Parts: sequence; C-alpha cells; structure tokens
Amino acid sequence: MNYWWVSQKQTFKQEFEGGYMWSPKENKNGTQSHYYNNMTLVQPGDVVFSFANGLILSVGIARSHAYSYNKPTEFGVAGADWANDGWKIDLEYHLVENKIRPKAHIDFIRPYLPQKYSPLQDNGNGNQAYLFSVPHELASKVVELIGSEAEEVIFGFADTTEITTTADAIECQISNDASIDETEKHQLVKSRRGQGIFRSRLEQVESRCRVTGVQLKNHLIASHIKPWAVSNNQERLDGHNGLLLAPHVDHLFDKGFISFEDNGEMIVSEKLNLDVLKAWSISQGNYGYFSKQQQEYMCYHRENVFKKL
Amino acid sequence: MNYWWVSQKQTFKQEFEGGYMWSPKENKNGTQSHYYNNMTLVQPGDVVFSFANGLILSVGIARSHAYSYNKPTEFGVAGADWANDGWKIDLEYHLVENKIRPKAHIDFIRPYLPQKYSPLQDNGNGNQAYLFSVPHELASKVVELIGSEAEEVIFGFADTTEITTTADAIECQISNDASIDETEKHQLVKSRRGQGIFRSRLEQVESRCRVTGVQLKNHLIASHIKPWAVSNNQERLDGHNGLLLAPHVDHLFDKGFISFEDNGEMIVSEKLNLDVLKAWSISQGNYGYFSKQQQEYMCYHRENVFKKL
DNA sequence: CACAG
DNA sequence: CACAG
Ligand SMILES: [Cl-]
Ligand SMILES: [Cl-]
Ligand SMILES: [Cl-]
Ligand SMILES: [Cl-]
Repeated sequence: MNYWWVSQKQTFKQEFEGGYMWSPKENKNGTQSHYYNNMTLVQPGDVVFSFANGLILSVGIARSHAYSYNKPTEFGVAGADWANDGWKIDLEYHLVENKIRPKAHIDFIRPYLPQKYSPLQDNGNGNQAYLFSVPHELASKVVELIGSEAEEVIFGFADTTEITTTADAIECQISNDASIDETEKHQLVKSRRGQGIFRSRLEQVESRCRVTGVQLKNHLIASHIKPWAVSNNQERLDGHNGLLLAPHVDHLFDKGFISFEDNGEMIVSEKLNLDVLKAWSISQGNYGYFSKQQQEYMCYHRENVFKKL
Repeated sequence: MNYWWVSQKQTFKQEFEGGYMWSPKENKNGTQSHYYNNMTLVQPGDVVFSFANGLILSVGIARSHAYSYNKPTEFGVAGADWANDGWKIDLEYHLVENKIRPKAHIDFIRPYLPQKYSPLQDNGNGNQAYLFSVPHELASKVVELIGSEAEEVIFGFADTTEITTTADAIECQISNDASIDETEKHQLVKSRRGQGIFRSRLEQVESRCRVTGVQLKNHLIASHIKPWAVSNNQERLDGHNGLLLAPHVDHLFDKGFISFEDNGEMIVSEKLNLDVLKAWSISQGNYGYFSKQQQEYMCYHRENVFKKL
C-alpha cells in the first residue's frame, strides 16, 4: 500500500463534494509533469492525505486507478489554466476532526521529508504542485500527529484493499488454469466466500464460533485460517484450514486484530482498540486447543496475518 | 450611484452561486475594519466589480443594503478564520465574456487609483482585503477596458435603481403629508404608475404613441415628460406633462436614451446603441410639434433626463 | 513547469 | 489588520 499527499488549496470543496482527485495529463505547454504522472501510479486502497489552506483535511482511500476524464466544469475560474484532457481518481474522503497544520510540526517531520518531490519545503511551507509520493516513515509521523482517526482509516480498512485486489487476480488465474477441472475451479472460487465443499468439510471439524459459542449455521462465517489468497489449492479446500466464526469475530480474525495460540489463548493486536472488545462483550482468555492440522495453519496466521508493531 | 470592487479569490464560486457578498462585521480580534464597514455603505443599484484569480469576472448590481447574517456554511475551510457574525448583501451578478486582467492594464488605470484603500498596488497586484470604494473616474477606465457588456449593466439599468429608491421615499412622504387630502394622495400615488386622473387628463391631449402611431389604449403607457419624482403635485397630475407611448418607446424615453426637440425631432443619446432602433424598426426623424405647455416639460427632459456624455 | 504562498 | 500574491 502506498501513501500520497494531494495539495487541493484551489479546488478542495469541489474534489471533496465529488469524491475525486483530478489533474491534467500534461503541463499547459504539453510537457510531462512528474506530479500528474503520479496519478497513473495510484492504486485502489492507497491512502491520500488532502492538504488545503495549510491543513490536512482528509485521510482518503483511493477506489480507482486514474481514468481519462475532462476537467470538472465546477472548477470554473479557479481551474482556468489547466488543460481539459486529464486524469480522474475516485477518492473515498474521510474528513478528520484534528486538522493538523504541518508547518506547526515541521521540526518533528523535517527529517522524514523525501530529498526529491517533497510536498513541504524545509521551512514547512507547502510546494506548489498537485500530487506527491509520501514515504512510509513520513506517513507514520503524520498519522501520529493526527491521532486515532487517521489509524482507523488505514489499519484493517485501507490496507485490506490490496489483499482483495490480489485475491481477485488469483480468482481470474484459477478460472483460466487448464491444469484443473471445471469442478475444482468452481470449488476453489466458492471456497474464497466460505461456500461449497470447503464449508461442508469445515462443518465435519468445527460446530460453533470459538469465541461466542453460537452453533446456528445462519449466524456463522466459514473463515480460512491460512488466508485463501496464500493457500495452495489443497489448503483452500481443507476442512482443517478454517473456523466457524460470528461475523464480528470473523472481521477481527480475518484482518489480524486477533489470533490464537495453539492451546486456544486469544492473542490481541496492539492495533486493536480494547474498547471494541468491551463494546462487543468479547473476553480475553482461552478458546480451546486446536488440532495439530489446525495448528500448522494457525502458526501461519500468527506469523503473517496477526498485526504486530 | 457608487462603484465598488469586491475581491473574492477565496470564495467567488460560493458568492456567485448564492447571489451574495458576505464579510464579517469586525476583524477576528474584534477590531473595526474599513473594508467590512464599506458593506454598510453599499446602496441598492450600486455597481460591484468582482475580482478573483486576477480577473474581473462580473459587473454586479447591489439589490439590498447589508443585513446581519451568519457566515455561509458553504465557505468551509476556505472561510475558517472569519468570524461567524457578518454582513450579507444580495448582489445581482452579471458574468462578463471579457474577463479583464487589471495587472495587464496597470499603466492605463494607475493614475486613477485612489491614494487610500486602493484595490490595486502601483505594480498592478491586488491588495489583500474584501471591499473597496472605486472612484467614478477609475470605474470609467475599467468599463472602457471591459467593453459594451459593462456599459449595458450600468446605463439605464443599475443607474435607474437610485431613482426608484428616491421615488419610493417620495410616495411615503405623500402618504404621510397632512397638508393634502385623501383623494389627492391617492391620485398622486396612482399618477406614478400612469393611472388615475393623470391618465384621463393625458387622454384629452394625446391619443397615440408619438413614435409607433399605436392608438390602442391597452398597448400604451401614460409616461410623464418631467419625471414624477421631480414634478410638483400640480405637474404630477398635469395632462400636458405626459405622452402615450408603446412600452419599448416608454423604456427609451423614461431612461433618456431618446428625447425630442420642441418641433418633434427625435434626439438619440450617444448611450443608445443604434442596433436597438434597427431591431425594433424605430426611425430617426420628426414626430410632430409639441404644445407650449408640453415644450416646458420637454425642455426639462432634454436638460436633465436625456443621457449626454 | 508548478493545486502554495 | 488583511478574500492577493
Ligand atoms: Cl482511461
Ligand atoms: Cl526546502
Ligand atoms: Cl440587519
Ligand atoms: Cl503601491
């Protein structure tokens, strides 16, 4: 996942109200722009800090690649000098209560500014350009200054999108793989959604939500332990590579906010706000031994899915 | 009539789309602002040049005095530092095709900038403040640069409003004047709209539109020659102080785009675009002698109403 | 160049 | 001060 800084002093209200970013494809004189070319590097799930009137107003999530689109008519005079041939990105804005003023924090972030194409000068004034790459270390510092609301956009939210993208591509690869038969293709695709032979096989091993004890099939998700995307075809359909979980527990486990020790002890991520466990009446403690086959997968989950600092 | 310059780079689209001007009543620190206090001097009919992104985008007509109003919610971050307690004016925007860039013309307008509270610096850069008085000589120069569309907002349009305001006040004075009887009050008020005993008396003198020859009562306006606002009570009800005119001819005569010599020769103002007379098939020439009584009033019209350079 | 200053 | 720069 990448971080971006979009400078929107001229058109923030129009871009926010329309849920987009927009730039020309080239400078007015027809020359290439590093900044406009950055539009073509943004991926769905990338986090975009909106900077306008000296403040960071939004921690946004990109929901498209750049697509060819005319300059928005609603820019009017404020956009007069930009070419009509442009790039648009669908940006899911998340307005923040703590609108940080980066110049007021320049001593804290200066060491983390990139040597080239920095969104800020060494004195903390913004540079006049549209879209800048933000190094991960600089992004961390900005998130520290904004507080919890910035972390809430990123962890188990923005950072899930690239995983979904990867899984979508694998689903395409399976559907076109000549080495596997039609039934296998169908069962592998269903297993991604906890359906088909995977669910029936899991039901021979597990009977309830580990955490909430619910037994009712219509209130349980068939979750993989080793994620579907990184499982091989045998592991994708293995009844021992799953748990039946209530939907909120599925959410916490799938995103690595929780995991389990081999003996069933729940492990809670530092990225899980404990006020979530209180609100949903989920206790820390022991949720029963796992089988040797389940433990092999749970080891993978602890080492690769579970969120650690 | 006064001219104003409103600098709207931060909020032009919101002010244009809402048909308003807005400022705080005081600076953020509670101190008086000359610029915000200018809001309380604007009169209906005053002309306001909108300046944004270095261009004059509108020649507007004020349609209210300033009224106490909260800062528009649609300003958002762009208006964050302004106090919520403000002044609003209803401004009738007229967008111009020729968006002049004053800095590109600074040699032409510099000699006409006021010594104090100028909207422009001597180098042609704008001053950072909201609302500036524009001297009449500076306004003329700006109108010369914009062209016909600016003149069209002012002459026989914006500059009629203060006349209507004056006439409204006189109507109030008449309605409250203890020296005249109820019938007189009614007849004086009706006469302003070409109704009542004035119309009946005019119909004993005139029978047709001087210019178009229409005789049909339902297609004729009873127009004063010496305007109702500056006529005394005898002159307001005098059948010899009027003409029956087709509505377009009433428009041209009432606003002083045309007048007449005592012998009936039509006089055409330099402020009348001749393409109006062509479009409406109105010929220059002679429209019949006026009576001695009518000539006394027509002298007043030529000397005071007729538009001369 | 140039969505900030 | 500060609706531009
Ligand atoms: Cl495209
Ligand atoms: Cl620098
Ligand atoms: Cl008021
Ligand atoms: Cl100066």
